[PDB]
Amino acid sequence: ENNHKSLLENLKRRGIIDDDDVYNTMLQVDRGKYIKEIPYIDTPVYISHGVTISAPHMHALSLKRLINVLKPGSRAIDVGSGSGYLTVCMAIKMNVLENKNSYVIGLERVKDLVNFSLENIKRDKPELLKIDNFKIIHKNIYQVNEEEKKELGLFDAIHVGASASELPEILVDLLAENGKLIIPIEEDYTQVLYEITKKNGIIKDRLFDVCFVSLKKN
Ligand SMILES: Nc1ncnc2c1ncn2[C@@H]1O[C@H](CSCC[C@H](N)C(=O)O)[C@@H](O)[C@H]1O
Repeated sequence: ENNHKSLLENLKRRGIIDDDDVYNTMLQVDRGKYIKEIPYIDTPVYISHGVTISAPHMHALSLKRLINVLKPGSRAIDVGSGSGYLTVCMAIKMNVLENKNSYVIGLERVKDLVNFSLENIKRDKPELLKIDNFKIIHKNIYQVNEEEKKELGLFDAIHVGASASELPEILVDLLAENGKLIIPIEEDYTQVLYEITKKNGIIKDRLFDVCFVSLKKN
């Protein structure tokens, strides 16, 4: 009897979702269109290539932290887009379909996962792969040179869905004034979810311990 909406209601009861905009966004994006196996259980679910689609509570929590910077008219990047679940959540919240100034990009290092996410989006919201301001790119974030770096511009919201040995400086440079970056960083014996903000040129905010797949440098 498991369904997407009842999943979201379970997260609310558990206080994982405490925001109407987090709820309404996720409600618009059915998890079962993004993973086939046990799509509504609150746990990560294996895809391929050593990677999982994150637990719904991890999507919910990250989306919560970014909720106010995911604004129509703004620019967001999902680093490690994976299943594309969270990337579509960003497209929805920012209304890339109606708002031409909204921009959402997913970067994914693994090509099979690029193709996996693009297939998910075709079946869910095929309108997203007809537009100029939504894309899923096959790319490692650590292989972004000066040229593409300049070309990407600045982002009001940066989500990184994989844990980094340390805070990659590119992500700091990709960040717009007042933008938020959500990222797990290995800090001694844990992965620590950080919220990083820019208020002239960075305030680091240690959130709590998390478990993410690794942000691979090659
Ligand atoms: N250096 C890197 N650059 C871009 N993507 C990376 C990366 N290192 C790991 N990844 C990707 O990061 C993803 C993290 S797991 C997937 C998380 C995703 N938001 C989801 O819920 O589906 C994996 O798909 C992995 O392939």
